[PDB]
Amino acid sequence: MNREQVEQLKQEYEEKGYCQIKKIFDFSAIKTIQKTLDQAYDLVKYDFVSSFIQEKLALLNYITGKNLMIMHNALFSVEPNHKGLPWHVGVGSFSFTKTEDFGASIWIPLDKITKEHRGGMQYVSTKIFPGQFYYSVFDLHLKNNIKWDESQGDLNEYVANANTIYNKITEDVIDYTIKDGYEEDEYNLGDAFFFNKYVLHQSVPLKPGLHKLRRAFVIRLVDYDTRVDEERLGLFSKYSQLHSRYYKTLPRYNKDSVLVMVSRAVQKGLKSPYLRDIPHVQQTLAARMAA
Amino acid sequence: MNREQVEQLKQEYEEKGYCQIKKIFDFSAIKTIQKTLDQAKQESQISDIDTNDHAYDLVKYDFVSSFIQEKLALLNYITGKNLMIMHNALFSVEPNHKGLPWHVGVGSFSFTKTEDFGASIWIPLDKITKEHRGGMQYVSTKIFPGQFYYSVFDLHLKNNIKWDESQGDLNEYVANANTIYNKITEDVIDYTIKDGYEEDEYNLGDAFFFNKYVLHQSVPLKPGLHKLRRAFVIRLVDYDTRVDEERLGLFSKYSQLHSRYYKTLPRYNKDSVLVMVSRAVQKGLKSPYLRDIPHVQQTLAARMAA
Ligand SMILES: O=C(O)CCC(=O)C(=O)O
Ligand SMILES: [Cl-]
Ligand SMILES: [Fe+3]
Ligand SMILES: [Fe+3]
Repeated sequence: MNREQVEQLKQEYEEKGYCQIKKIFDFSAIKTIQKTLDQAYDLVKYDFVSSFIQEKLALLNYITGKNLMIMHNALFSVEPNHKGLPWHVGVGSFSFTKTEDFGASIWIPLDKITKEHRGGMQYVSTKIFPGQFYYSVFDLHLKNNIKWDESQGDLNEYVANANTIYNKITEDVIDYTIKDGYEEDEYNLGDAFFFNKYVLHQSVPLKPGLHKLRRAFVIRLVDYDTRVDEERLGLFSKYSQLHSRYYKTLPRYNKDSVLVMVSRAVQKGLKSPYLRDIPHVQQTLAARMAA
Repeated sequence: MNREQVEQLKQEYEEKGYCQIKKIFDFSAIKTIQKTLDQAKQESQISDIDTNDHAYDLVKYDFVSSFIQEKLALLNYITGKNLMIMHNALFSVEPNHKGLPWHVGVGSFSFTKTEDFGASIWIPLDKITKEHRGGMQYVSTKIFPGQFYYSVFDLHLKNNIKWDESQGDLNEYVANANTIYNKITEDVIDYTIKDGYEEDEYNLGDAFFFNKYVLHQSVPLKPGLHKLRRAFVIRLVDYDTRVDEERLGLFSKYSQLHSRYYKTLPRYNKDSVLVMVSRAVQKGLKSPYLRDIPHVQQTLAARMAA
C-alpha cells in the first residue's frame, strides 16, 4: 500500500478512533469471498474470511499500535428499507471484554456504497464523542435489570421503563449531542471501515434501485492482552435465569456465539484473565493473528 | 494508629473509594484551622448551588502541610499512592440549605487528566450529628463509578461554549440545553443509587477521605445546633498526576464567556492553584506533570510525606 497513505491512516485513526481504508482488498478477493457466500457452529461458520483478514493484520497493527487478534466473523445482510439501531457504541458486541481493554471492528461492505442509495454507515470521531463512558452507563443498566422480581410485573417492560441513565439517553439526546459532526463515506468494493469499540456509529438505510440487499462482513478484533469481564458475564447469567424462569425462554443474546463461548470458558473456571488463554482461542491462535 | 484500624481503612477505601477516618486530627489542630480560616475569610470578598461559603485557596500550601504533612503517610498507605497537597476549599451551609448537589470531583480536579489520581480530605469544623445532620452523603464507586461522569461533563462544557447572543440569557441557555449532563437529574441519581449512599456522624477531629470518582453531596443542616457549618477541604494529587490543558481551556473559555456576558470580575486568591497552572500552561509546558510546574517543584517537599 502507498506508504504515505498508510502514515495518514495511522494519523487519522489516532485522531478519530476510526479510519476508512480504501482498496484494503483486491477486487479479486472480494469476488472470491462474495462468490463463496453465493455457495455453537455460528462461531466458525465464516472462518474462511479469516485468511483474507489475516493478511491485513500487520497493517492494522501498525495503524493502531496494537497486536490484533480476530475473534469473530459475522455476515450482516438486510433489506434496503430497513430500520437499524440508532447511534450506539457496541456495548453488546464487546460485552465479553473489559471496558478499558481494547476492541475494534472491520466493516466490509460486499455491495458498493454510493452517494445515492446510501445504505452504509455513519460514524463520529471519538474526539467528539469518547464512547467509553457509554459502557459504564450500560453496566449500571445491566445491574438494574437483575433487580427485577415477579412482584414488579412484566420483566421486559420493567427494563424498558426503568428510570436509568441508560434509558434517559434517548435518540434525540444523542442526535443533539453529535449534531452534524459525523461522517458518512462512499465505499467501492475492497474498501473497508475500521473502528475501535468507542466509536459511536449507526447504519444508514438502503435505496431500492440497487442492490437487492446490503451485505457486509463485520469482524470483531481485540488486542493480545484484552481481558475477559467476569462480572459482566455474571450479570448476563443472572439475567438469563430471571428471563427463562419467567418467559420460559432465553434472552436473544445467547445467540452471540462469542458471548456464549467466553461464558462457558469462564464458568468452567479460568486460569487466566486474557482471552488468548481461553482454550478455543489459544488453539487457533496463529490463525487469529498477524504472520 | 491502631494498625488493625488502619487496615480496615485501607480495605474500605479499596472497596468504596472512600473512608471516614475518626479522630485523625486533634482538637488543637481543628481550632487552629477554624481561627485561620475565619481570619482569611474576613479579609476577601468572594462570589443549583445553595452554599454560604464557597472559597478556594484561602490559605497556602505551607499552612496546610503544617497539619496535613504528618498524615500523608497514612493516606499514601490507604491509597497506595504518593500524595501531593495541592489546592483547598472552604464550604459552609446555613440551616435549611441544600449546599452542593450530587457531584463527582470534575469541577475540583478540572485541570488534571481524568484518569490521573485525585482525592480529598473533608474536615468538618462543626459537629455533624444524627439529629442535625448538615454533613454529606456519599456513594461507593462500586455502586456509581464516577469516572464516566467526566466525559459527560466535558460534553456539556463544550456545549456551554457554543452559546450565542441569539440564544438568550447564557445561564438559561446552559440550564435548559438538552445535554446528557442535563438529563442526569436528582431523580435519575436517586433511581441509580437507591439507598446505597452512606451518611455518617462526625465529631471535631474526624474527617472524610474520598477519591475524585466518588459521587457525593451536602445534606441540609437542621436549625438549633449551629448557625453555620463549615468544612475545610484539601485536594491531593499523585506525584505522577498530569495537567489536562484541554479541559483547562474549556473552563477558561466558559468562564471568560460568562464574565463577559454578565459583566463580572472573577477574583482569585493570590497563589490560587488554578491561576498558577493556567500561567504555566499559557507560557507553554515543558512537562505534563504537575510536579514539574516551577512553583510546585520548588515547594514539593512541603507538599509530600516526610
Ligand atoms: O462541604 C460540603 O458540603 C461539600 C464539600 C465538597 O463537595 C467537597 O469537599 O468536595
Ligand atoms: Cl469535588
Ligand atoms: Fe454497531
Ligand atoms: Fe465536592
